[PDB]
Amino acid sequence: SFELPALPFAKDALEPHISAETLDYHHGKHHNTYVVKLNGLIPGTEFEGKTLEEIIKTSTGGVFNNAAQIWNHTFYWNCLAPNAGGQPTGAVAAAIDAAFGSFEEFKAKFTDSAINNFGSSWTWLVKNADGSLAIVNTSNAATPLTDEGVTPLLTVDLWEHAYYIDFRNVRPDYMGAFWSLVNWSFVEENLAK
Amino acid sequence: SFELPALPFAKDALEPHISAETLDYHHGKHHNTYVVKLNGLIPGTEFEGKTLEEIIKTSTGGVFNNAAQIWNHTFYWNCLAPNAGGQPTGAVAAAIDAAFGSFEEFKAKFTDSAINNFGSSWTWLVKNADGSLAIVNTSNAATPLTDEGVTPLLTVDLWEHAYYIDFRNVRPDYMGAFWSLVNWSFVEENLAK
Ligand SMILES: [Fe+3]
Ligand SMILES: [Fe+3]
Repeated sequence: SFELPALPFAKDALEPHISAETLDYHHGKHHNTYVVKLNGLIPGTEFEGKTLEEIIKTSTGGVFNNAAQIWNHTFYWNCLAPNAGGQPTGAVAAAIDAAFGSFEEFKAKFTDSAINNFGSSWTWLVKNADGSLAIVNTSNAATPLTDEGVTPLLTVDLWEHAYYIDFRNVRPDYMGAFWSLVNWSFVEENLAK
Repeated sequence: SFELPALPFAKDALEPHISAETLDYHHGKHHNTYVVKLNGLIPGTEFEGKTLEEIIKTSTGGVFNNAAQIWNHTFYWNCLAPNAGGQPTGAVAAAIDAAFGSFEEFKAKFTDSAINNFGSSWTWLVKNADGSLAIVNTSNAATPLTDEGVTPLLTVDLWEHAYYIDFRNVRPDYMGAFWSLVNWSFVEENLAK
């Protein structure tokens, strides 16, 4: 009843930054497993007939883990794009200057927060209830979607499966790829939410 | 200042179950990186001069994360060996029969606990203060070393870096490799610590 949504780009569209092989595993195997695990947990529970987001916000344990990781991944994929990356323009550029001083400064901060996020984890740029920007790290399947008022804008997956095939142990090389792939269109869309 | 502990077997000793390449990264890079980071944190702190085990038992945050991972990996390599695996004999066998019913039952319980240990994590067989055996899961850098009177006997590393090169996303396949490599000699030594 939940689907694995198709990626928003072709399997070789992120080359030479993230390989077709990484997509095959990361979307086709990991992301898919969470959909299959969730679909099998919810029959005959209070989460039958709930939306994905409703489940994430009202569950704990295995249901939460699978449901949250489905959302986290689809959001991640939408943060990546061919012919993207580089510097933000528009409303996002100005938000980032207001909050962090410059793109370059925001970039160094986000990057440090990610490289140092311990274990399986996610680093986020979020919009707070009050409207200010923030960089937050979450562990495992946790997500700022469950913090009331907070709007995820951008994320990087730092689980090792996200980069091990292409970058082995080197997160700084993976972050170099991330920045080459950032879909500022999507971040801009989220800013208006 | 700590050093990277030497691997207890040659780089190709665990083939075809765990590759030399995996050992090159997991030992050469990851385990070493924990050493490098610990050494950088401890100068001019109360941890300077302390044994690794004292640091683990008395620290938190980054000092803990790195020190505990050093010990965790050292222990993990000692749990693997060429020409080992299969069924335990003698004292370990009898101890496992009494606590779990049979080796087969303990193996199923330990594999199930491992497969389902969410995120970066470790699965352990431990000896409690009163002499009884138990299976215990820990997340990230945590270790039964910090529970007083508890002696680790056997572990499997379930961080993705440990298996991603050889097994990608499939932990049950890695567990098959684990059981083929368990150094029961080392488990027996641990039963007397
Ligand atoms: Fe992922
Ligand atoms: Fe490891």
